[PDB]
Amino acid sequence: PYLGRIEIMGASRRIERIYFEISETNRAQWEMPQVKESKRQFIFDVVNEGGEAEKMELFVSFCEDTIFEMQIAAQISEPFWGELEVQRVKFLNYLSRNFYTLRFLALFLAFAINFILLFYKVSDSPPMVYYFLEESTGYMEPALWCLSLLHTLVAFLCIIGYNCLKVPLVIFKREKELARKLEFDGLYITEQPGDDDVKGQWDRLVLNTPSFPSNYWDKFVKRKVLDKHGDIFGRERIAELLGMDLASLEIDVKYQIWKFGVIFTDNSFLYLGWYMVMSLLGHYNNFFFAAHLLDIAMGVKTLRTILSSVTHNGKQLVMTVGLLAVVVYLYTVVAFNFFRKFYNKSEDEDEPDMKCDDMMTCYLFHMYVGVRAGGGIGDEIEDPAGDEYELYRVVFDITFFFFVIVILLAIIQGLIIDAFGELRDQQEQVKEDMETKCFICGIGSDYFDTTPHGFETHTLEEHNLANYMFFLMYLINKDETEHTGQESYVWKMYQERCWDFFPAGDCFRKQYEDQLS
Amino acid sequence: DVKYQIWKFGVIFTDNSFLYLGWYMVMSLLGHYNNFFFAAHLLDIAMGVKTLRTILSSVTHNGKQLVMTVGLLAVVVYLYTVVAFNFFRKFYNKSEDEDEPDMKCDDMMTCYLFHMYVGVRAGGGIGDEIEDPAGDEYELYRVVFDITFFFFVIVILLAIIQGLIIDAFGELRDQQEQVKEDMETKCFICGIGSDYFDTTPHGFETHTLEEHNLANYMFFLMYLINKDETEHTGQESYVWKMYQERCWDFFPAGDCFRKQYEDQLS
Ligand SMILES: Nc1ncnc2c1ncn2[C@@H]1O[C@@H]2COP(=O)(O)O[C@H]2[C@H]1O
Ligand SMILES: Nc1ncnc2c1ncn2[C@@H]1O[C@@H]2COP(=O)(O)O[C@H]2[C@H]1O
Ligand SMILES: [Zn+2]
Ligand SMILES: [Zn+2]
Repeated sequence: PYLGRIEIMGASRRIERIYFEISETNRAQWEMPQVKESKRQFIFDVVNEGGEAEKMELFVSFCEDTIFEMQIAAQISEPFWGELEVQRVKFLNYLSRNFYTLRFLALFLAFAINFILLFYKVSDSPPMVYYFLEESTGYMEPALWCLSLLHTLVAFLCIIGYNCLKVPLVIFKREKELARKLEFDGLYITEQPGDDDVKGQWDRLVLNTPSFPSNYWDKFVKRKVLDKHGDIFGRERIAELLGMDLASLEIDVKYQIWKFGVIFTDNSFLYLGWYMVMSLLGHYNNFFFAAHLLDIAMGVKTLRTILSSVTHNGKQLVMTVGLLAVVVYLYTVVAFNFFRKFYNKSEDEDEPDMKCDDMMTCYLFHMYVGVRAGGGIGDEIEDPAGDEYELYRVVFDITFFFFVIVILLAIIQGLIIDAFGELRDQQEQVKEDMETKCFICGIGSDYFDTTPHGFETHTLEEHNLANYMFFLMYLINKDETEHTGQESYVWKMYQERCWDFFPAGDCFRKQYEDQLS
Repeated sequence: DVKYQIWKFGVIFTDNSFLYLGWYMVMSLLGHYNNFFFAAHLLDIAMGVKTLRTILSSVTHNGKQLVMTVGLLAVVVYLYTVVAFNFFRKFYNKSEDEDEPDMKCDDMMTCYLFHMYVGVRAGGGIGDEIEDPAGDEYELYRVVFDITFFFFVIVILLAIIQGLIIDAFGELRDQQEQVKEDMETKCFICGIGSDYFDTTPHGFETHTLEEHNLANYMFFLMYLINKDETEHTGQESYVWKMYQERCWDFFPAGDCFRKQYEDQLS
């Protein structure tokens, strides 16, 4: 129940077993549904695009992110400057806790506003054209104003809740990759990334700051960088680069600018800002609130899955639209040269409306009308019967209908259907890989199924990835001195980021087969 | 036992098949009021015919996604309606007579109804059903409007529905094939693969017809149930008590007679 159990390859080059105590708060936070969702997404992503060389690195990074998320959740968990500060922290924690409820409230308010907008009417006469609500009850007119104000307020609170809930994870991440690239790869000491890496060029503003890591746990990254690289690349120059006084060892507007520049490049933060912008524009023109109905795609998981079929082959869809444009252009260049007389779109005999006397006009006519026509341009241009170019015209029309109407639209249909099939196959492959192999050691279930429920026992008690995450958290919370021998071994080996204590291809059973038998 | 009878009747009235038969009876009674109520019984072909059930399983497998994509269609058409009601109101005159206009987009509700009803059923979208935009200042905006409507609504979303149905067909076929393959390649009781039993000729067939027959296990359970407690032999009484405690460890998991006595059978 409270007892954790992990297996590592120890200093003796043998698989061992480590027992430790798991906190109930940590267990509850791990079983929390959003953490479970993050774990499922991580598993799916690594199984799709991951290799054994980087699998453990990605796993440890995911564990670190999860631990920081647990810290944030515990921080925001609910239990004249002083009263102002306590009220402010209470309010900010409330918004962080209720971010998702506020998002759903914004969606509901958008639906309510647009349902009210279904009652607008335009008239020349006042209630120049005026827009007004025509409904019997008379409550929709003030309800719309109240709901628009409430929706703007909810969007603002959603931005604040995001800033207080999900920005810290982004900052912690970016700080941790910057620290790792600086102290392992020497990205700025030796590599000096060019102007192409906009992230690397922007990250220069934080290296010399008083607190380069503020969300990242490793607060000794500057010391580590100094020790590792200064002795070879100039101790004084390294200290100048990192903005640390060497003499201070014996005895933040710039960082705020860096953090804000990082936040303003966040996709989710930018989406929430656009949501706020259209909420503000709704008070200028209420119909701008219709742009918030696009939030259903962002919100609903089923809608996201359905639209993933469209976006999976989005590049091929754009390419086939361009191919359609080119093919229709070729039909237009043939028409403008040989079939100009058939493009009269005027019933009146007095004034012609030739739609193919101009190349631009003929191309526009073709793209607009012949692609939306069921049988192609032959429905929309003059009948070719009783003419010298009749067979040429029927070949033209039939090839247009085949290549454009049938073949290219079939290509689009098949792209969408193949996207459906490919996504389904990806999900099935991830599920099969998880069912038939162990995440940590990669040993198949055929070996563990020698005993009844052997694979279940192995993946629930011996090599539980949740157990490994719990062990990492336990090491982090534990003090350095209190470490046992195995704990200190794995702690130092993790601080060096060597993922060889994770048992690769070996397990306790595969080691002591004879002695367990 | 009136209370038990009430409980049983409340259980029966929540049975799906019993409720379906009750509805069948209700429409049969309503047929004598209006004979055309007997047409509601033609829906019974879906309930009855296995082929029809299999065919409609393709529609119902992705039913949630079909409902969601219909809702997405409604939202997208609403967005096209909010654009039309603001910028293209003059093109929605559906009256041939010049004297009396029939503007279909002077009301937001009317324009949304027009869009959903007509532009989704039109082959090329709303551009077939509204006024031609040629010779107008908003001509390029109107052609972009019409072409995006035809692409996103007529092509993309109907393609999504088509693909949902086709993928349901494929997924159901794959499920049937996977079940058949699992039964062919593994034993139901012990889970040992056919590759091990195929050491001897027809070894897997012998194992699944004589050694670990699930029908045989069911027959043994029935035989124990019919047999009296006293008449049980030692093994019969052991398995009987262990079943009464509902411990399913007497079912051989991962082991068989051959895998046990390989040397002594050889
Ligand atoms: N190291 C692992 N830890 C947990 N689950 C694993 C591991 N390796 C494979 N799995 C499988 O992944 C499944 C995810 O959760 P389940 O409870 O379905 O059971 C799990 C196992 O079948
Ligand atoms: N324990 C089992 N009992 C019966 N059939 C099994 C068992 N395990 C696997 N099978 C397979 O399932 C098939 C169902 O009926 P068949 O006569 O086709 O042959 C059977 C075997 O191939
Ligand atoms: Zn394992
Ligand atoms: Zn068997």
